Amino acid sequence: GDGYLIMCKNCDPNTGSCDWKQNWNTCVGIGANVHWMVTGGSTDGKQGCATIWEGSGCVGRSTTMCCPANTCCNINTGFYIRSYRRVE
Repeated sequence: GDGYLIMCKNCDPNTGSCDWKQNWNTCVGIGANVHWMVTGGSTDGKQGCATIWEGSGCVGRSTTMCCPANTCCNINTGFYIRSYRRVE
């Protein structure tokens, strides 16, 4: 339960240290075993989506990647990923 827009090292916040920084409308840099956006029931129905960047500090190439609410979503792209900023 509880809304959130965190991401994780595994598919499971129970057994993986997910980062609980704010992510909504911020240029957050990521890496190091982090490859799962595991998104909560924030607005249960309303997916969480992000623009996700190649660069550290949201420069470089990007994807815009969406996933539904209460869904564990493995980030693998056609590039390395480092930053993101949400979009919904």
